[PDB]
Amino acid sequence: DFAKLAAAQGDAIDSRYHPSAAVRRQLNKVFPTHWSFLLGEIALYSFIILLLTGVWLTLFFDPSMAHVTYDGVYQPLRGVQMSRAYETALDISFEVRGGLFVRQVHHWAALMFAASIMVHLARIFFTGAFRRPREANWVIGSLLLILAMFEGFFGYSLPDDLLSGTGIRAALSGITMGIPVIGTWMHWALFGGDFPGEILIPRLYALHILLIPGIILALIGAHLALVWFQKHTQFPGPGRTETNVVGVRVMPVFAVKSGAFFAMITGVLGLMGGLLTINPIWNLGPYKPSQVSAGSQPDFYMMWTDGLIRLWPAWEFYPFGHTIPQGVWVAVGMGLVFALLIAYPFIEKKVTGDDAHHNLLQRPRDVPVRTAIGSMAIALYLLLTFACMNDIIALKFHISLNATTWIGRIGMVVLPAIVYFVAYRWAISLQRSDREVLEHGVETGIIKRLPHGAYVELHQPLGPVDEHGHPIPLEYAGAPLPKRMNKLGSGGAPGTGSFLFPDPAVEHEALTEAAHASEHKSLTALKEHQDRIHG
Amino acid sequence: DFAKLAAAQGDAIDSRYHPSAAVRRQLNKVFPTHWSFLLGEIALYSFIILLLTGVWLTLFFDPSMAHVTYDGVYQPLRGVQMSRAYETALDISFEVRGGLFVRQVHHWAALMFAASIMVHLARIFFTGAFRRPREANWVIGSLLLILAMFEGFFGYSLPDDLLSGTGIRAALSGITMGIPVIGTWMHWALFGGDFPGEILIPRLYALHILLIPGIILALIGAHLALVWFQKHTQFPGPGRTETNVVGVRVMPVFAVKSGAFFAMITGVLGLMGGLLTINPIWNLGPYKPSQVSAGSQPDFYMMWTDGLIRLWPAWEFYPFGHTIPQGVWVAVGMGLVFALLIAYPFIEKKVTGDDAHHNLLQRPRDVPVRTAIGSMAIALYLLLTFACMNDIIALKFHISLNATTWIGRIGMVVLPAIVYFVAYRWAISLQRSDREVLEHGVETGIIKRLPHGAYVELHQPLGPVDEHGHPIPLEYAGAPLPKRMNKLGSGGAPGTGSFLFPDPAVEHEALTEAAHASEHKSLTALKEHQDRIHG
Ligand SMILES: CC(C)=CCC/C(C)=C/CC/C(C)=C/CC/C(C)=C/CC/C(C)=C/CC/C(C)=C/CC/C(C)=C/CC/C(C)=C/CC/C(C)=C/CC1=C(C)C(=O)c2ccccc2C1=O
Ligand SMILES: CCCCCCCCCCCCCCCC(=O)O[C@H](COC(=O)CCCCCCC[C@@H](C)CCCCCCCCC)COP(=O)(O)O[C@H]1[C@H](O)[C@H](O)[C@H](O)[C@@H](O)[C@@H]1O
Ligand code: HEM
Ligand code: HEM
Ligand SMILES: CCc1nc2ccc(Cl)cn2c1C(=O)NCc1ccc(N2CCC(c3ccc(OC(F)(F)F)cc3)CC2)cc1
Ligand SMILES: CCc1nc2ccc(Cl)cn2c1C(=O)NCc1ccc(N2CCC(c3ccc(OC(F)(F)F)cc3)CC2)cc1
Repeated sequence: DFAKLAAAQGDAIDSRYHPSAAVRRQLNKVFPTHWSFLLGEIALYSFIILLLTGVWLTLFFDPSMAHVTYDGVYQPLRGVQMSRAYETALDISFEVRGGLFVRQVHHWAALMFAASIMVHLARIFFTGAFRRPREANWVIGSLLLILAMFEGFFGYSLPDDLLSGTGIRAALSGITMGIPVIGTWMHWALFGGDFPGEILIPRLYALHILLIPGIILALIGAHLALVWFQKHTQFPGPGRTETNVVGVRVMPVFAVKSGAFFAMITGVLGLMGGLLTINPIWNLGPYKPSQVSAGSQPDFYMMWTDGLIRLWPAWEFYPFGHTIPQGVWVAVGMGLVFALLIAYPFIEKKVTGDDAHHNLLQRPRDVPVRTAIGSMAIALYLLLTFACMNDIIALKFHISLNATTWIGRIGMVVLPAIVYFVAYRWAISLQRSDREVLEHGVETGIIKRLPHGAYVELHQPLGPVDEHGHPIPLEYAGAPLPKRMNKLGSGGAPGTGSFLFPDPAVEHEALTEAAHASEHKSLTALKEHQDRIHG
Repeated sequence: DFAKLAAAQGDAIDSRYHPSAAVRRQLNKVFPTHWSFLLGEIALYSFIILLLTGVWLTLFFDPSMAHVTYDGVYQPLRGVQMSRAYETALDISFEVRGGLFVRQVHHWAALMFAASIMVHLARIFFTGAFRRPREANWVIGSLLLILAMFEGFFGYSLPDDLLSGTGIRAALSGITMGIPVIGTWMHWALFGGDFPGEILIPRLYALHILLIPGIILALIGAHLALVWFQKHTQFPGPGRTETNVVGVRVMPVFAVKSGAFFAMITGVLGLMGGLLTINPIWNLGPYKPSQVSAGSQPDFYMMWTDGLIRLWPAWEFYPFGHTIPQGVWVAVGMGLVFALLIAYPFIEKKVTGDDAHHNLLQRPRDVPVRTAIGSMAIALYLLLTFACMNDIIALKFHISLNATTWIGRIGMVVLPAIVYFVAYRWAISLQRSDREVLEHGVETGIIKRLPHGAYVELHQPLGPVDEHGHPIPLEYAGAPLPKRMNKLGSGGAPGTGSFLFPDPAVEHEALTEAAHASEHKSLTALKEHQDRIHG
């Protein structure tokens, strides 16, 4: 008797505890159903996978630089001195069943975590979800993104590897040593000595499995709590206002689709972990200060750092008996970058002056200046990222390495300007397309007028029609407009039988007029709610 | 202008957010001011300290069994092969400023965590705090205690050491490989091979810095959430009923005193970490399977297990080609212990039949059977714990080791019975003391009656007095009774000047009158609240 058991357990829970009010309150919470709002979920989902994979990896990884001979299965590295960390990474790849798969999906999940964070940040930036109600969210999210990047760096740096080892040498050692006042001191504190210090990998392990994931989890808890209680923002629409959330309640619909999206994201990550090779460390011998590779890139989320190193023209300064290495520059760069990312909503509200409680999102086209700024930032990020890959780009695409370096050098100043101009004009053009469709209506096939040979596109008004042919123009309300009759109720009733065979005409009828009635009732209900809001 | 700044920040928070209702509700929550209710806080506080210390130790500890010669500062262990984990523990003790202090306070905080969990469990059990609402909090609390014991085990087992190494060898290896069906399989999965397997310490590190701490943190969060939202239970008293909480609000008083208690507990822990030496691993040579010492004990929270093994009469069984080693027994016994701990409240409500929603605690004396059971359990635990020390007890207190073993063996059945009988009769005698105080009143000095030589105690009634001398007997109400005229308004007006010099008689008179009136106002408020509640 499962129904009776469920009732009894509910009564026990509500008799010991009293969550009925609270449980109902969240089960009834409405979440907007825009696809873009799922972007952030991806990151969360990816994050979860990382945790689930990370713990597994912790059961088989020994962080240390204790030199050891492999003496393991992988023949091409036998008797070769390697840190215990590299030996255990090799053991996970080869010695433990599924270990290659587990660490592969872990690294793919790290990459997806980074990429989905970037996509979510772009979404919220261009849609203006960071305004008055939710700057703090932005801020923590920015911090969150930063942490992710660094943890990723500490992730592929954990298995002491030639690629990851040279990445540590460049970034941590060189840049930290370059910092003027305390740079050498910070370097000696982080490594407990010079670069090959014997307490680096254990410290990175502690930072990467315990500290940074814990901080990220706390910040994600804060993020999701704010989004939950600062109820999600929404795009402008028919019944959508600054004082309501139009969508689907949590329990019936939103929870099911969120869980299904987590399942499908996990499936994508598993398929990648199987079919795609990520960080094949065995090909990468154990780290040695002398051995090198030509590629020598970090994961894509630090490629912008590496490209900024490459493109910055070797500018150093030499004070009284002191050196300020060019590496210093990148540190300042990151500062500014982060200092501008974390603080952006406050600069936006200081310049624009928008200090109002904004709950309705803004289409990126409706904010040409911010859309242009974000496109410029994305262009600079892409330029830096590809500059980090200028070695490989030159190798595969035959372009001289100096030519690629100088293309990046001139680009980091020119390409942002061109992209800003183009994005500004593009946003204004999208606005004008919206205005044109409002004032004329959707476009269709051409007809030749009866008496003469006039050719007219035979538009479709979206609103009331004037006494004559042309309609009354509608007022833009910040919502997307249909540029294709395709997406209206035109030519959209295929036979509902099957792909191969039909269903009886009575069944097809029943179904099609039922769907027509349902969608008309949806439209009518939204319109009636809209009118009831004001009227 | 700190007032203006605070007002502006509050307005900004309440404009971006709307927590005024929630903030007020959590600021007004009432928590009873009984000392025993702070006991659990100790554990939480100590837990926090562990985290704060644990992180510090993760920046300096290298888990591994990579054999290395010390070649460090500690001369007595130089050129001796040992694990990198032991080398880094020694470096923390000697090579890191304050590292010895930090790890000593970490171990002392682990011991205080265990002891305070154990005392808090004693409080909850004897007071019936687990009885209906809060039965789950007992289960989740009992699972915190088990996790804490295992966490401490993996902690002092973490720095590969002679004492901790032999502890691992005994418990984790022998008991695990003694289990009939899967003992060897579990042993090989845990160690990745035979006992000294090269993956043990890194896996224990993963379990001890992240996994088990994470589970404990989540369970503690659930525990505190339940206590917070299942309003904390209270002892019976004047204005206290099943349907209220009498005490102090959170912010002005409870929060300040809780913070001060956290400060005082961390001060005690720091004082212990400095003045008291805990786990001098440098004296404990690096673990070698052929080496062992006489002591060979685990931390107190696990000693009972060892004690059990010492006192269990070497009973084995030999099925067809197989053997169940006597070690198995302790595991089974351990199971039983936890099996009887996690599932106690349900056994209590099955035997007594008492499933009512109890928000008022009950004094241990008021429940003689449960008090006797708890005393019996504590007696068995103490017997086992001291049996685990029978080596040291025999050494210092000259008793033949065989005599101590057999004393423990006979005791683990006799002493619980004697303690049960004594505690039952003691609880009933305490009840009778309370009943006679109610019937007759408090006791005082003796007087010889005027006409004859009668000597009378000169009692002092607590309630209405009958027409003649003797008072109407009061009915027990589940609250402590005053057994000393000490603790009433008797002989309690010392000089308020100072310890050395007086204050002017006017100031003393004003102060004492004000305190006297304040006590009347408090008692009167409680009395009117009582009368309004009942009538
Ligand atoms: C700092 C900086 C960016 C300097 C300049 C370097 C740079 C990016 C130069 C451009 C590279 C190109 C496009 C070379 C083709 C020749 C060329 C320049 C033609 C004129 C360009 C032009 C405007 C043409 C008009 C039409 C048009 C837009 C054509 C673009 C053609 C292309 C390549 C489109 C796709 C863009 C693309 C995927 C570029 C490569 C990006 C990267 C980093 C790929 C990395 C990558 C590599 C390197 C692998 O080897 C590989 C092997 C197996 C599986 C996967 C991969 C993989 O993903
Ligand atoms: C998203 C990325 C978009 C690109 C952004 C940046 C746009 C700004 C472009 C700036 C162009 C600057 C070109 C100058 C560069 C420079 O200064 O270097 C020269 C080499 O000139 C060249 O090649 C001309 C190259 C010009 C091509 C730029 C074309 C634009 C492409 C990249 C756009 C496609 C983007 C597609 C992106 C895909 C989508 C992204 C998501 C000489 O080098 P070198 O080789 O050493 O020659 C030695 C002598 O020196 C020496 O004397 C002589 O003696 C010899 O020894 C000789 O060897
Ligand atoms: C939270 C975001 C996280 C990110 C972005 C991240 C990223 C990464 C990446 C990219 C690697 C490289 C793996 C390889 O190349 O083989 C790695 C390694 C590793 N990660 Fe993380 N990780 C995260 C969380 C965690 C957590 C929570 C744990 C532990 C519970 C963990 C444990 C490990 C371990 C042990 C390794 C080394 C094992 C190996 O390389 O095979 N990670 N991490
Ligand atoms: C949650 C309850 C915890 C308990 C009961 C506990 C207990 C212990 C104990 C008794 C030791 C022995 C240390 C010694 O004798 O020198 C230890 C070692 C250690 N603990 Fe924990 N611990 C806890 C949590 C943590 C946490 C949260 C971390 C990290 C954030 C941590 C990190 C460490 C490290 C790295 C060591 C080895 C360092 C050394 O011994 O030199 N512990 N633990
Ligand atoms: C260098 C580029 C690169 N080339 C290669 C080649 C091959 C491979 Cl495989 C990888 N790469 C990479 C690479 O991956 N780079 C990632 C990276 C870069 C810098 C930092 N930095 C943290 C802060 C430090 C800092 C700054 C300010 C401080 O002051 C404060 F904050 F106030 F305390 C303190 C510390 C500088 C180093 C991290 C990761
Ligand atoms: C042995 C005594 C001792 N002598 C010395 C001498 C010197 C020193 Cl320094 C310390 N000692 C100690 C010592 O500290 N003992 C602590 C101890 C005891 C047992 C276990 N066991 C948990 C369950 C495992 C188990 C069993 C069944 C399971 O089945 C399930 F639950 F269903 F999955 C799962 C796990 C076996 C090990 C741990 C620590």
